[PDB]
Amino acid sequence: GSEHLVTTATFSIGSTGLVVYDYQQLLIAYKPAPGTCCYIMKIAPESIPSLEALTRKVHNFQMECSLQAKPAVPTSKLGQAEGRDAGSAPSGGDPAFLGMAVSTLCGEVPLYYI
Amino acid sequence: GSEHLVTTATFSIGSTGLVVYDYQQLLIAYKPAPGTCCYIMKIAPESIPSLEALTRKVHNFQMECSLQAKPAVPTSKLGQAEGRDAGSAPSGGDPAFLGMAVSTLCGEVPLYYI
Amino acid sequence: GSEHLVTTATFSIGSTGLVVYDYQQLLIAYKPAPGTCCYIMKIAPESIPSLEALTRKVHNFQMECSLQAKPAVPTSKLGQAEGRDAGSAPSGGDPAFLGMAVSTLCGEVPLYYI
Repeated sequence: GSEHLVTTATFSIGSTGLVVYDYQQLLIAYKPAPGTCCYIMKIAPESIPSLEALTRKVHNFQMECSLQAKPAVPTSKLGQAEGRDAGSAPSGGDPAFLGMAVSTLCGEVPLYYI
Repeated sequence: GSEHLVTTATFSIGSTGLVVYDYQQLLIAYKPAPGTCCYIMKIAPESIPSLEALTRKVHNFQMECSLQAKPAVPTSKLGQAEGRDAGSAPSGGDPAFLGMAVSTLCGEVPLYYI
Repeated sequence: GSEHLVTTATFSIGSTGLVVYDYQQLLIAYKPAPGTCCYIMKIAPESIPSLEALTRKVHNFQMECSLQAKPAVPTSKLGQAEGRDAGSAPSGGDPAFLGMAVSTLCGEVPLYYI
């Protein structure tokens, strides 16, 4: 499926990976290899964190198809109910289906907030 | 000359070349070196073939300023009338002058369907 | 601060740097390293100088956080009043605050006409 939301600009980070910034819905696309795990985050219109800031947090590398303890799902000695689909995604309302662009780069993959 | 059609997003393929996807007119820009032969194709809104799919067909490399036997012009033991300008381009109606963006990347070069 | 102007396409030059062409206000984003000096120029709608042209003049490298004798400020044996903020920027009207996108890539850095 698809929708009518492809108004965003594509950018690159440093000299390795690349991420696109949504100048409207406030979304970003970040992923290691092509056709792999993806991640979406929110941005501020008062100060859009261009690649300059992105590369800063990206350098720390707290995902790599692993997802550090950033979200509510640390993935290490946790109760039954976890995050991702029960913590960082309140039903379909989750910011996972609010942009076609991100669906292209990420490849309609299950991305989680970072 | 130019027109009023620059609504598209630019993307990259793998870690070598890059191609832009037109989220409207359904067009794509693909080329080897800067200022060289170009190629335009159509895309589906139901499932836009992001770089993921592009790199797949691009990996096969069936052009390289040569154009394989993909189109109606195999370029090898064929009748008089050929393609390109007499097979893969029905007059000006050809999808060669329906986007300014592609005209920039391709460099207003005679691109043929792949 | 920010505004409502993010309608532009991002492109890359050669195989090192990258620049975004503003298909409207006629502006381009050029800079060496991420989060460093930036440069903005005007383009023509009749013949948008794609990366092909950019790389041409860019190859000469007449800036590098130095700015050659291109503008009115050669930076070498010149009168009191110089350019940049007194030659290549007529008050706030200067083409430095006419695009949010450029402000992102450049990082709200002081750019000078090249």
